[PDB]
Amino acid sequence: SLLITSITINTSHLQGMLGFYRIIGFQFTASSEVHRAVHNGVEFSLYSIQNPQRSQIPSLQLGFQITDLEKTVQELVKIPGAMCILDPTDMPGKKAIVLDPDGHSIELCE
Amino acid sequence: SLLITSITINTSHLQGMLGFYRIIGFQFTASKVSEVHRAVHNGVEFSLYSIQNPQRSQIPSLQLGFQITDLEKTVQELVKIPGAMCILDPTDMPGKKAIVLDPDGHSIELCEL
Repeated sequence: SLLITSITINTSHLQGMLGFYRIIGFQFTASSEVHRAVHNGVEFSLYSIQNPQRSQIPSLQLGFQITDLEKTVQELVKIPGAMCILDPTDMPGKKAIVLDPDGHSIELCE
Repeated sequence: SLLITSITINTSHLQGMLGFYRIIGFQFTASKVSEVHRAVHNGVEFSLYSIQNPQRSQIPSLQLGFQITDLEKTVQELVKIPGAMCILDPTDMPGKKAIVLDPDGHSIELCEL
């Protein structure tokens, strides 16, 4: 009786976020300037908005399970605005935390 | 090779957000030992963390979308949660649809099929 059907993020860094989430594994289709990827029945969309002129650290955190954690992290830090906060570490499950261009803490697991 | 495994929202309205997302359909378990509540639905873990009032409240960048049963009845219950308000009333579309605001100010889209 419940389905999560869409996650939407309004971003002033569309190109950086597109680059970021392509590396994670999303395949976006272009149609605000809007790009939509659909993965496992969930629609992940990115909307272009203007610089809010008071930049806040976001309340949203996301978690993904991926293959090639170390190789993915290497590619993600090549995206402008993105930085690794927790390096790939063996945990109880290899884990890394990386920041997207909007400042979301993205947790990655292999 | 890709799974979305968790959505986490850090909120200063924990009680209102818990009330809101229970009505949507999430079953939250509090931790045994931030104040944190976690629900897990279809392989995705939806967590709510209690944080303090940021003192400069921003309209959030996140919008969520859900498919539910009893759209009109759900919306009726959601506007009974403090801070929540309906911005688009239940409307027949190409698929009955409504948009409601959560206590944090996220625009939540709701559909019935």
